[PDB]
Amino acid sequence: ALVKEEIQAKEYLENLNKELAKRTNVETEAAWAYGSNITDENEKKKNEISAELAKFMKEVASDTTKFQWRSYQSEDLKRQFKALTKLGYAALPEDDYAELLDTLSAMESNFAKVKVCDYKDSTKCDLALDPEIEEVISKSRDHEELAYYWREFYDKAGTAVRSQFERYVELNTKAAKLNNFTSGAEAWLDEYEDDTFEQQLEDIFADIRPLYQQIHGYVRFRLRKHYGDAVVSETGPIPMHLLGNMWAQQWSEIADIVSPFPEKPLVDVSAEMEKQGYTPLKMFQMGDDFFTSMNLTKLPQDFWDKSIIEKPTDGRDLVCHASAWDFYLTDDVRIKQCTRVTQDQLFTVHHELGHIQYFLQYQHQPFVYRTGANPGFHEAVGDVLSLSVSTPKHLEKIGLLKDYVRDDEARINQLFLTALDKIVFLPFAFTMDKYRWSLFRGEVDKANWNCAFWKLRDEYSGIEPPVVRSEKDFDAPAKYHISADVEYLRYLVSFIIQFQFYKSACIKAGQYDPDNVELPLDNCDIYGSAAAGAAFHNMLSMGASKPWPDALEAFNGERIMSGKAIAEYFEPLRVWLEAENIKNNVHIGWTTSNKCVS
Ligand SMILES: *[C@@H]1O[C@H](CO)[C@@H](O[C@@H]2O[C@H](CO)[C@@H](O[C@@H]3O[C@H](CO[C@H]4O[C@H](CO)[C@@H](O)[C@H](O)[C@@H]4O)[C@@H](O)[C@H](O[C@H]4O[C@H](CO[C@@H]5O[C@H](CO)[C@@H](O)[C@H](O)[C@@H]5O)[C@@H](O)[C@H](O)[C@@H]4O)[C@@H]3O)[C@H](O)[C@H]2NC(C)=O)[C@H](O)[C@H]1NC(C)=O
Ligand SMILES: NCCCC[C@H](N[C@@H](CCc1ccccc1)C(=O)O)C(=O)N[C@H](Cc1c[nH]c2ccccc12)C(=O)O
Ligand SMILES: *[C@@H]1O[C@H](CO)[C@@H](O)[C@H](O)[C@H]1NC(C)=O
Ligand SMILES: *[C@@H]1O[C@H](CO)[C@@H](O)[C@H](O)[C@H]1NC(C)=O
Ligand SMILES: [Zn+2]
Repeated sequence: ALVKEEIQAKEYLENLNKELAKRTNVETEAAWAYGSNITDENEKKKNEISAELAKFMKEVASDTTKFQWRSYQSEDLKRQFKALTKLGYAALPEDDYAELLDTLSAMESNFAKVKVCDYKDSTKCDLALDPEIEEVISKSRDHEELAYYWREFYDKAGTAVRSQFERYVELNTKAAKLNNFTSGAEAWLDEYEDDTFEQQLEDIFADIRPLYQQIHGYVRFRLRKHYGDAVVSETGPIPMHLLGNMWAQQWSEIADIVSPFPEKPLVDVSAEMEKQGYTPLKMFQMGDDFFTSMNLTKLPQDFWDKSIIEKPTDGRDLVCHASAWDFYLTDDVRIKQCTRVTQDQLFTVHHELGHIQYFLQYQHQPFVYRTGANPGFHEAVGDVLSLSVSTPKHLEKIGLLKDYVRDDEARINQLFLTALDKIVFLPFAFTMDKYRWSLFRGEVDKANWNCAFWKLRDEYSGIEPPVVRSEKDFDAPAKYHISADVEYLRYLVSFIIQFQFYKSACIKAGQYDPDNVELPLDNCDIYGSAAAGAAFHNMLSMGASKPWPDALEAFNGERIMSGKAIAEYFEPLRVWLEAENIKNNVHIGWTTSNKCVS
């Protein structure tokens, strides 16, 4: 009978979940050791343990066919069994899996080991992305210096890894088809449990796109006044090396030269952080404080004992790209961040601690449910708090922002500053996966792979390389997530839903009322709010036990991903900017880039 089997299945799942958590702990430890300390020995260990876990997953997927799980009464049991059937890369033959693992570590270690020569000292060749190159890209206003570092980095992080990336695409595709997905695109999209997810995002993006075009146009206009028309054209895509970020994904680093009102305050607390003696430890302690103030979970002792919150001073290679780690026991959670004392980094700390909080909130769940409601949910958590810490309201409380008058002009400055991160990012994030999906789906011939990347960056973001590129270059893997095989759509989802979360948290905190001029959404601080924290607890504790619309519903009663909230936040900016662009006869839109030779 199926009655007796469903009882046995429940016992089978309880044991297997515990076994999976314990086996994944071992894998995670090896992966942590490698990311903290890149050596051939640690690479070998990381990959061999992963191969062992993959072999066990195969046996598990095989064992699920012994249970008539699709016939069960319990939605919960069926959801767990379905999670176990999804093998991903572990579906590959033993040898193919080992090759993929070797290919993935080759790309990630290449990225992490990139060193360039000083622009002004051809003998000093130990400059790493974090912190040396990123410091220049964010600070220098010498367009030739910027172009030098752009070219050096993309050549070493991107082009060097073309052949490995090609084999990765091949094996990612083979794995997807062994799971009976059309391609790795569909394998990734499966995480959102919604067959209309792509269309939904297209629809949301199309609504926000006009505002992006206005921001793009205004930024280009302001850059022309700074660099001259020899460097920046009125009608062409913006040369990307001028945007304060290696990938032009966020433009907040050039706010000082593109801010709407330069005679009025622009929030940049990095200087005051240094003046007050801020350390990486203090930054993480302050993040911890924010979470506990909302009646959420305090960081466990293991976190403080085991985390790496400063770049090691020895000679060693490591992955500095900030990350948060769940070890699948109790309270063993960690961050590895090469923390610097800057405003941007203070947000990064809060982002990473958002992941940590999610880990702690769902650690009581069965193993298969110990992940986000969807990948976008995991990315949104910390950003919701960062939206609060970024407000003049909060920064004044912690004494990082002094003598600030919040008039109409200062408000536009702050809204614009926020948009340089939040709106600008949306087409960037969409293109990262639009590009990879098109390769996964076999829609682009190998001979056209590089210009296919730059074509998307042009079409969606209106940016282009500083120098002419061709199919002799391969620039995509110059972005961490592309070398590290990390799905990117999670961030596009996050940047939309984080405003749904923020708006609701602010309403719950009594910090936002659309009919009260004293409580605007863009100055909401949810610090100390138990009510906002309660909504987070309700949602985060669920993990992946229910489809994501149920997790959203637990937060604010809503079930639909919507661009209403983000548009509501930036509405005052939209009104001002549209008028300002008309006032200054600002050209909107761009001609097709000439910077990738087919
Ligand atoms: C991705 O899609 C793939 C299809 O494109 C799919 O591959 C198929 O998986 C099937 C397993 O679900 C498998 O079906 C079996 O076929 C056996 C004979 O296959 C031969 O001929 C094929 C030609 O079509 C060849 O391709 C093969 O190489 C073989 O030479 C059958 O022997 C087998 O049967 C047994 O199992 C069924 C179980 O079904 C249930 O059983 C319960 C009992 O507990 C019943 O209550 C229930 O009603 C139901 O019947 C028994 O019924 C039966 O008595 C036998 O014991 C089975 O039909 C198929 O071969 C395989 N390939 C192809 C090409 O079809 C992958 O599994 C998919 N991958 C993922 C990850 O989902
Ligand atoms: N200087 C900013 C660093 C932000 C670190 C983060 N890192 C990722 C790590 C992803 C990962 C996956 C698998 C194995 C190891 C690591 C994260 O924690 O989400 C990330 O990739 N972040 C951003 C995208 C981003 C979303 N929200 C943010 C809030 C602030 C800043 C950036 C972001 C990026 O594209 O760089
Ligand atoms: C880094 O790893 C090597 C071996 O791969 C090990 O001998 C060494 O102790 C590690 N270094 C540090 C600083 O932990
Ligand atoms: C703190 O959270 C607990 C449960 O996590 C809850 O019972 C308690 O009411 C919360 N405190 C406040 C002040 O709401
Ligand atoms: Zn993240």
